[PDB]
Amino acid sequence: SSTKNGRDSESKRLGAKRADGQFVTGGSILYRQRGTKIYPGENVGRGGDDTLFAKIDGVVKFERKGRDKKQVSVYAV
RNA sequence: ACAUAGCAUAUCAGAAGGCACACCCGGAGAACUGAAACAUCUUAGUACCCGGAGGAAGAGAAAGAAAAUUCGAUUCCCUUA
RNA sequence: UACAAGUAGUCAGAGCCCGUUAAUGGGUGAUGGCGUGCCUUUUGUAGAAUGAACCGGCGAGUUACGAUUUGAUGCAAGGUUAAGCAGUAAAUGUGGAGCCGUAGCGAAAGCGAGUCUGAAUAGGGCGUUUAGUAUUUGGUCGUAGACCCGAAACCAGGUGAUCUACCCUUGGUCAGGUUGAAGUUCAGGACUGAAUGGAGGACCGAACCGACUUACGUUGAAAAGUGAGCGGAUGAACUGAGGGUAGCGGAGAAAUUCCAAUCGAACCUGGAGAUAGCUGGUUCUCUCCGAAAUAGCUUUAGGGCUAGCCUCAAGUGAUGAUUAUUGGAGGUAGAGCACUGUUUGGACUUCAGACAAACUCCGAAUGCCAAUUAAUUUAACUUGGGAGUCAGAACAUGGGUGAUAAGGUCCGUGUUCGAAAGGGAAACAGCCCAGACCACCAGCUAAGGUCCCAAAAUAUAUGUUAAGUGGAAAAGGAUGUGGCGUUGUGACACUGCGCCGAAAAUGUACCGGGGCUAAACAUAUUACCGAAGCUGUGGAUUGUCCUUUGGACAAUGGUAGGAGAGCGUUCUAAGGGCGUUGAAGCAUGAUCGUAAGGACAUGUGGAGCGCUUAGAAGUGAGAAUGCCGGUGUGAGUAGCGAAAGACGGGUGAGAAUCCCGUCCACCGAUUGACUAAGGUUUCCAGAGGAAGGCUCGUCCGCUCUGGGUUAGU
RNA sequence: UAGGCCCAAGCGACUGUUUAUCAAAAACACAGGUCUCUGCUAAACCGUAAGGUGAUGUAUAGGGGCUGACGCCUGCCCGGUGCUGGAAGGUUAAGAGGAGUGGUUAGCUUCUGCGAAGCUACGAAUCGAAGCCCCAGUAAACGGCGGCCGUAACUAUAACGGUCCUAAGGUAGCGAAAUUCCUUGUCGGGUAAGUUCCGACCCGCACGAAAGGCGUAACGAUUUGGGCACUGUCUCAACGAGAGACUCGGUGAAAUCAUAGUACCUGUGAAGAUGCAGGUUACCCGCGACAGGACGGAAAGACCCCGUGGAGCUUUACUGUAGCCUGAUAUUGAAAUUGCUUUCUAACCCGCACCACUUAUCGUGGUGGGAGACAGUGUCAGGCGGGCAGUUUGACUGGGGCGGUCGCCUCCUAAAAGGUAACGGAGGCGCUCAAAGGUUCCCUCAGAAUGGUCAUUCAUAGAGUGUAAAGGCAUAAGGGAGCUUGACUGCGAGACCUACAAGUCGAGCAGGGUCGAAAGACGGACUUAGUGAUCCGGUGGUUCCGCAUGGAAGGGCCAUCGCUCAACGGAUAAAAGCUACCCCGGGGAUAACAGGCUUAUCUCCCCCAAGAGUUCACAUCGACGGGGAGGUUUGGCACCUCGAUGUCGGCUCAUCGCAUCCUGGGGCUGUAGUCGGUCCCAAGGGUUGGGCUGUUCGCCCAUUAAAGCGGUACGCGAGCUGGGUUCAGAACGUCGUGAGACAGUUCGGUCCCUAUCCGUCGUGGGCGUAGGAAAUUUGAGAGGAGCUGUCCUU
RNA sequence: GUGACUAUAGCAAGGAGGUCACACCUGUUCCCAUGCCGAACACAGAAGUUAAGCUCCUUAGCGUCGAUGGUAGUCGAACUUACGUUCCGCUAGAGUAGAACGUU
Ligand SMILES: O=C(NC[C@H]1CN(c2ccc(N3CCOCC3)c(F)c2)C(=O)O1)C(Cl)Cl
Repeated sequence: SSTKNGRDSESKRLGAKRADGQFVTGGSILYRQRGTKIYPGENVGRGGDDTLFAKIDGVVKFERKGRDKKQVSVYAV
């Protein structure tokens, strides 16, 4: 009567890692993701795996890109 | 054949057995155990057992130790650790 | 104290009797309220889970050496000795070999306040902290049995065949009867018949040896028997004596059967205190704090290790929390069909309508992350020493699974129990209220209630219900009844409360009981009762602020566990004391302390003990189916071991039982006579009656005191 | 005092033997049969050896394996595997051999290179037996003996055919059997009644020829069925005798025991209360008796599970071993002929003869004979070797076994941050690319409508993206083309994740470059799977070390390689099973019974009413659907009990519910009467005796007014039995290589207790009831009884 | 021309605009190019033409934004098995914006 289910993956902690309006140091991770759910703004860059990191230590502010898309910019403190 | 096995007399405080469930030196020599199982390994060359001593026993007089400008049998104690 | 329902106490309390360490006295206790022992183990025990009959004594984290951290002390870029020698088994002197430290980095060569990687201080890792060290107090860990008790087992060296298995050597026993093979002998004619013969793991059947059935016994007469029957009973029989085979072995007509009441591998001593991730137990008091039942890995799943949650010390120092505000990320509930599927009815792609955990054109409530924002509060982190936890439960709620079963099972969030007493739910860990420092015969409230049991309203205003509905349950039925609205005295939609549907087993038995027509319901007013909550008073310990070192405020449930302060016992040193005009101890007492406990007085006792301050421990017992001793209960109970005794006469302190006599009874292939093994004086006579004899005893196989065994065969 | 007999059947031929103490048998032995080894220092066995037994025997003898008198027989196959035999080959050890490399250094003389002899670290080709591969044989060696269809001179059936497979397809006999699940097979016999028995048939799940087949006179403390006789076994009990019991005198235990002033009921509770709640009942003390409760007492559950617990047994589990065979070599000599061969004598050997020690089957010596460099013995090597030994034989798990799974990736569950479980719902991975990477430029899809791959309009977007799924992408991350190797070297501020080890991202910096005119981009692929600690071994470099010194051997560092170590944090280089012969430590953390919750299943009741019932839905019946009750069955959960809660069915005794079988009272009928059907009230009483089966249920027989259904631990084992059920023996079929297991089936098999409390049944005493008595009573309350037939009359 | 901007910008319909700017338009002579095609790409250029593009103005047919009010849904609380209070407040749908704001 045995079944052929019962196996999942490992959950990979995947989501926003800094809050809008927080002071970040210049290499912190800002958002992890599969494919661009949010885009790299100004002073921010995406690497392989598309994770968003801040190049320079400033403030992080989530913004809008058109009607649908979004973006993560890092102003200067 | 010579002879040598035997055989029979004689001498000998020769030997024998015990004993301290202590010590020591050889012969032979487990297992439970630890390895969180188990076999190499460990317990352990331990327990028991057998033989020989002796008041001690064994070791002992460099075919050694070392690497300085050397020491000079063995045993044992502290360290090296 | 003989009308009463009892974890045997506790609070209140008359009545009766006494009279102390003399102080809100002691003993008893009609009666009323409350109240289901203690440990252990558990999610959870009154538990019908464990364990303890009771009393007394004994009985469980210790020591040696190392490491680590903490307190104290001594010195300080230094600290310090080890063996040895001297010394009273002592300090102590001496003994600088050795160790730690002031310098680190690298695998290393080797550099050095730097170094390694590197082509490159480029960057980066590790250093430049600039005080260590020695001894000792405590915590903890390591190696030794290492908190105590407890295996089944394994190995080595011996002791066992007097039982039982098999064999060997030499002996013995089997009442009686029945049948009638071969063989032979005769008469015949190879074979027949009659005599004879006495064969047989033959037949019947005692001893003998077994053990089929069945009853009895099962704290037995007996650790395998007795009664009645039953089988072999000249043989593969039974049996005595002397011998032999021995445990990694031996014997087996073979059953895992026997090897000294024990055998899938004997018994004894040693390794040995084997090991036990398992059960059980683990001894004095108080004060403060106070969990977990989770993640990960695991030859792992009732174990362990790191992390999460607790505790103590030091430090940093606002970094903690709830709220307000703003910003944000994210796709749930909801909803919708634009995507992917599913789908109804038409029209002929399209109108209208539906479904979705793995659909989304959309999209909350909450929760989450922030600011360096404000407001109330006072935690938070780090580095250290120490742990415990890894079996969780119910309740509400969001889901999976199951069957929109389960006091089911698995996860998110919360609460309580765990570890939490008090009030309500009748009783009832988890439900509602509420967190016990202690005393009080004071007050206010909380859930919940106010007819009586049972504290407080037979309150108040307005209505509903007649079923005892209240005070267990549906589909469906139906001129029950009230409200309200729409309708042509009839008909309707919504509704309030009721009826039927409605059957279970010891006893009413689905309000806790009486009882209730209001003491049930719906809405609103008051009053009051009601807890260990809060308040008032007094008290006790911790704290922090100094109004005035005074007060003032705050805290004080607790299991695993962490920390502190103490009591008591034996001994030791020093000091100072008591004591034959009475020590220790024991008995009684109405005494002082917050507890462990400390005094005092009187009896008993007869010769040693306190007290202060330190030191050292075989330092505290209610639990181990703990060990040893005593003593209960069961209880005047079961039993008193196969069977015929009676009377007379004695002896006697005492006679169912001892002696003598008469009668009677039982055995008689034996209950008689004799001997081997074995026992080893039990044999006889005089005396005895403490213990033994399953009762008694004047008796004896018992006790005391003297005697008894004679060999050339 | 002293045989019951007869008719049949299964097993075993017979007498015998067996589990001391739960099994006496169908088990063992057996006389007989057959296979096999053994030439005598026999084989086999004991002991390390000497030495023995075998046997003071010798192939008509000795050991071992199977079967089991007697009679008739004993069929077939040699794949595989065991055994005997053969030696062509293939393969294989020590030992022989020593081409040949490396180390060192005299010397060379370059300057890291050459290299004598030695000493030394390793070696190659060749020679090296037995074994294994290979070739045959063997079946009273181990074992094993098929399917699927069609078809008349046998109605349906299949003598006969077609096909595939192999070692070979089960012969003679027997057959629902100690073997048959279905199944109490079908038939006949026996009985009034036959799950047993007998006789047959044959769909032989799953008979069958020496683990023998079939049959058999005699024998059996064997198993089974049936008669005659006989009976207290029984209907259905009665009385008498003795012992215990009871009362008296004497003596006088024991297990047990937290303290007890110890009631019932309905509840509640760790879900089965003397002790809690609420009610109901009970004056204080005994004595005799019974056995419902104290989850009564003994025995730290023999069942079940768990110990990384033991023990015994098995095997083609792992690693070993006593032994046995085979080679080189030492003891170990000569001759011939070519290391294989053959001859000789002195080594060695003689359980050979004689002689002497010696008025000894020991031994020693001497002499002959035989054997002879072999044997035996020592060291070394190979092989066989459950004969024996030490051990391993996973976990999760709605108990365990069987089934499945175990590591990584993507979804949903997942409750809009992240994380989040189940043996919840779906899938994938253990790679692939030298261009499917980088860069630079250009380009835009899928499908329809149109016409006959092509052309155009329409076409956010439905394609493609290597590969799952999700998230993204028309900045293109999709397509095409040029150029190249960044699929770089040393690193890395900071961050996410995180128990640890790991994992992921990363600006920027230096060395070197590729593309581009340049800014710039580039440390693989649109993102996320495609992987495995350490230890050890190998290889390439190197700066390090190299035990007096110089080299080297060997190490270290850097770079790579070797793990379905897939049980994927990997226990070792190396590992399966049974126990019903079992053993210890634990658990109600976890099963079997009973209890508890649930009600899927079960029993019953109802709603709607399409219909059937001559028309008529509702006398009776009730499709498709719907809603309940109960707590008897089959289950689910796993809450109490594993320091013990004893099973099914009968016997004794009952008691309760009502969902009524009979008797009592009614309604409606498709009720003429008798007789019925279906509802309704009713629990007072009653509710049979046999056959078969362990049986309950179930069928049958003969009656009756009727032959009720349920609860009470499927009531009751301190009241009884012990037939079945799961103890140890033995056997059948089947499975297993095996030890052994059941789907099974069959024959045999120790049932302990002296009653303390409550409870019940009897029977006394103390006090009470306002003086002490005797007698007669009322009766609150409680208990008993309560059934029915058939005849005649109307 | 070139940036910002959440389609309120778009899709659509009409109608109007010529070389002074924007194209279409003329050809391969080279620069460069088509897996064929001076189609595109790009080079030399004036003619002929707004027809088309483009831009400017008008239309609310689709597209998009979208209030209010109520409802669903819940945070929390209190009786209890799903109603009652208080706050937050949707989707859908009707009223509406709307034929683009805007730098250098
Ligand atoms: O001691 C013993 N049991 C102690 C406990 C357990 N139990 C008990 C009762 C009945 C059974 N059944 C019924 C059906 O399943 C098999 C047999 C059972 F398995 C155990 C009981 O009542 O008490 C036995 Cl060994 Cl005598």
